[PDB]
Amino acid sequence: MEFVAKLFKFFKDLLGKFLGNN
Repeated sequence: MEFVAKLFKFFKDLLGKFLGNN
């Protein structure tokens, strides 16, 4: 299944902003 491939990846963009986008 490829349901999280986009879901889990979407949230990663929200966290990445705090995790470090440099």
